[PDB]
Amino acid sequence: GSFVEMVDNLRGKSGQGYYVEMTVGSPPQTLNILVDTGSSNFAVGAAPHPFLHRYYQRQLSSTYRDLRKGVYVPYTQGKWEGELGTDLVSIPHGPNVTVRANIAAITESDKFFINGSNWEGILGLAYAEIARPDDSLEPFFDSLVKQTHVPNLFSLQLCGAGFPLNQSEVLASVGGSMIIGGIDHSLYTGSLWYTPIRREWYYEVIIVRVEINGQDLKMDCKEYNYDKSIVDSGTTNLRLPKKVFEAAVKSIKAASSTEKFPDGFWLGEQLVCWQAGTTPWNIFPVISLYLMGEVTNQSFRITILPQQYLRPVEDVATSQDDCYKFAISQSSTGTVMGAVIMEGFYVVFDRARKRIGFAVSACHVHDEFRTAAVEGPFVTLDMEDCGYNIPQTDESRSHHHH
Ligand SMILES: CN1C(=O)[C@]2(CC(C)(C)Cc3ccc(-c4cncnc4)cc32)N=C1N
Ligand code: NI
Repeated sequence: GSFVEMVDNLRGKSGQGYYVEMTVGSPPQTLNILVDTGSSNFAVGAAPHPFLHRYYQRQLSSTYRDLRKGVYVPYTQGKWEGELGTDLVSIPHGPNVTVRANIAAITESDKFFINGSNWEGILGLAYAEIARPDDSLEPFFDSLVKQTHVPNLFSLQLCGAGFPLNQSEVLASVGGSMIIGGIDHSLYTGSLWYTPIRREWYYEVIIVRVEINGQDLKMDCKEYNYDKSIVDSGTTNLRLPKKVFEAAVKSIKAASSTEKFPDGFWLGEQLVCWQAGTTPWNIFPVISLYLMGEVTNQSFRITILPQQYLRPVEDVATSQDDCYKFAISQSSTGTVMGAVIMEGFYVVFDRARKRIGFAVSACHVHDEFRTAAVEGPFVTLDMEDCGYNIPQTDESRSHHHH
């Protein structure tokens, strides 16, 4: 349970994703690649772009092979598109292996790259079912496991930022670890608790209960997972279904009522500040998500602090103060346990055993009174089915799966 070479191999800027160094081609071309458990394509910038100072140059690689097939990926925010191919890929601060993987060479995009994020591509770590153009395009991790002796598991320790912040001109730097093929015991303390992967597409899980400062939200538990709940390193926020979001905001507002913030703050569109070092952490409640256990009728809870859901943003004009963005937001596509959740925990994506593990992170931000926690078991007599069944569209139904 030691993977020293892979420790601290993640970097990034607060709110702009965590990236790992990868190489593509022969000889190896280094790129910084966003670690994304909410998508399934390995897609890299492969043409000039205003926000890229470098890109994958297919012509420089002796081992590049064109698949003679394009790929077009629209999404809520924007789109990326390009040409499919294969090449040799390695992770310099990962396993000592080289694999031939599918690579989508991005030739055109809109609102994909982020000015100053310092990453040039995305490593989709989710399953084939959500790959583009379709599930026949083998994802990177599938190729890694098939071609090498790497165990079918990876783990993420995402370490967030905190005041005092170093710089007033740039965003806060973040760090973390992606351990490929194993669990590094130095990255967590206490017990490691597992929740089943409900279905292998996203890393989908089931939330059975939600508490805000130990107060149950008392909703039909299907509401917590409407229309899914997923663990996504490629989302910054904790994102909650509309009804759940509204209930949570009401509870957090009530707990923090000594302070009256503008509506903009609760919408994530405005910062609130306190004089350096005086942030009243204790007026903001803890949030507990109970996840279905491996055993029927069991659950465990992960508990996060305001140090996780209030994101530090240093303002140029207000550099004397500690300022924060509310990082819980409304979803219409289910619960997303993003960086806000993941920064509290060491998270084990145990694909081999179709389960996700959580343990208290050795790097999580906390104070002397409260800590992020992972606690269980909680037993429920005749526990209900909290899973939602997404209505089946005709187009989805028409798909053949040979
Ligand atoms: C929710 N989600 C996305 O919208 C997506 C979809 C994708 C098509 C891969 C394009 C993309 C680009 C940047 C970020 C990003 C991530 N973190 C910070 N800033 C931007 C996230 C994503 N991947 C995920 N998981
Ligand atoms: Ni058929």
